[PDB]
Amino acid sequence: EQESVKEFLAKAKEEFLKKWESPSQNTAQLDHFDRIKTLGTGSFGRVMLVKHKETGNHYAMKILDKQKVVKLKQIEHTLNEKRILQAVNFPFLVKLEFSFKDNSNLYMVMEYVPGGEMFSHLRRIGRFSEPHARFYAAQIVLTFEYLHSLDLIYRDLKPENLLIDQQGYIQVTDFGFAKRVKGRTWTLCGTPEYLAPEIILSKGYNKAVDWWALGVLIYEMAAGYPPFFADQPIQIYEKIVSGKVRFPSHFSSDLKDLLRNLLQVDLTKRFGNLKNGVNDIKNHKWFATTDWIAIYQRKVEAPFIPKFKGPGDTSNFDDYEEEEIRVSINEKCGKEFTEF
Repeated sequence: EQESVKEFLAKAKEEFLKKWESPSQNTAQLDHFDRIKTLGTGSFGRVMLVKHKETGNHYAMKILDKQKVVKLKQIEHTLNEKRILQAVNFPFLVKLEFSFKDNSNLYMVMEYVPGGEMFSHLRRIGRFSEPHARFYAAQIVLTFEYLHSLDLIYRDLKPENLLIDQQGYIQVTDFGFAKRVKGRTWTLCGTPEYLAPEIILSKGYNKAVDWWALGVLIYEMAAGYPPFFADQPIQIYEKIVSGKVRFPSHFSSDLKDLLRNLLQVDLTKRFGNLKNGVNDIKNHKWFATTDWIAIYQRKVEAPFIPKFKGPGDTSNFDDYEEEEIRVSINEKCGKEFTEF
């Protein structure tokens, strides 16, 4: 690697480790914000558009119910998510602006990206052209180069987690499964269509699972559907482990070749996990047109800019039942979340 890249990553790791070792805590409180709209909901939390009452700035506030986190055995994951997010700094990672907790919930207040999820845009457009898919893929390659150099595995790559910003660039959101790992880790987590074979087979796995997921993402962006799908998870998993994938005839030869090397079932042969690391991907002919520095510097004109009216526009998000943000009179699960 050019010494310029080595020195960049050395400084990135220094800055990450300082924040990792002394995390920020308790940097706002709930009544500093007005609630605007629910942007998404899950089994133990929700994301809400909020507005800071003094500055007027909009944010996306992720709210996690401590009791449901415990019940659903996500304590370590939630602590991972916040400790990682408060420590990272990269152009294609969403910025955590505040965090805090109260008697009932954990809160992560992030920059609000009004353009919405890539998944919605992909399903609306149908499929992305190879140049368009390549523009997004390059950002993920650089983001994983950064995260992996910090010993971080992301473990939830999929278009739903990739927000499209006001310049048409990606912001990765949702670090709920991200983890600092030296060597191997074992947790079953992810999304079925995106799981690498070694996760399905219950092995000790490493950052190679993120490169597998990049193959899935590039395939889904360029085809409009993922490479392994079926009605039931077990049928998806059978396809993943089989070592067979079929490509649409419209895929270029270079795209097919890259994908065979990312969707390589043998992790010891998978691009991104070889002696040359990320450079086997960056130097592949499918990326021959990519100016890696210009992507990092956000100098490339994007394939499209989402349509939105301003920083508070929610048109690119869908509609959910608006439920209370209840805070108990009594502290719940204090011990489990002391470090948050």
